Amino acid sequence: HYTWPRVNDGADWQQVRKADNWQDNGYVGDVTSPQIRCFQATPSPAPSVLNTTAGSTVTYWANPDVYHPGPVQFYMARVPDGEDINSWNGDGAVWFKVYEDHPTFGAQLTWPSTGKSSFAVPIPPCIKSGYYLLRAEQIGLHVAQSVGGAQFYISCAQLSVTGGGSTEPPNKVAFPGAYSATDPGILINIYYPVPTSYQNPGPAVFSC
Ligand SMILES: *[C@@H]1O[C@H](CO)[C@@H](O)[C@H](O)[C@H]1NC(C)=O
Ligand SMILES: [Zn+2]
Repeated sequence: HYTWPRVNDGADWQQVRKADNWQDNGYVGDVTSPQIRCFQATPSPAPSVLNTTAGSTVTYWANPDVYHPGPVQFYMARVPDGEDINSWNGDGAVWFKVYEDHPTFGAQLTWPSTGKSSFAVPIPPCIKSGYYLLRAEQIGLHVAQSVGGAQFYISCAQLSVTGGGSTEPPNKVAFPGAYSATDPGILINIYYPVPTSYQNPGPAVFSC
């Protein structure tokens, strides 16, 4: 139970759209629901935007700290030049993955997110300049052996990216749409038998 309330030096929900779990630190359990995107049953803009440049790093904060076993992943979606980031919600297949972590294999799985509050998110240096939505995600798999058991902790930040390139991320996906309740990385028993491989749900990470 944790939220993803801030980016860089900003305050709670300042550049981050207020997630529906800002009070209860709850999670999203239905990969077909509207909340799977930005944890908002009804889209609502964040009061501010975070300025950053392509090639730099954005720090996404979890509160208190990620403690359920599972992967952390980040996605981005570009706002069209003719739209306003305060009212563009990222409908359709416009999201591309920019980061994902992998567990370490042994008698039991260890995750590189466990106990961390600060996460370094790399903004591809080649993507086109413009406003973007940055989706933070952590999937808790401690009771994911049954359909609908995985627990999604999400939020979306509003960014202004300058100095980019002209490379367009291929195979973009939608939320909902990118995940299936039976994906091997979502419906899984991480305890027995201990997995020796792990397939992160969603598309491949985009790299320049
Ligand atoms: C962020 O960039 C915008 C331009 O889109 C600018 O208006 C704003 O002042 C910048 N924020 C600051 C002061 O860092
Ligand atoms: Zn929890």
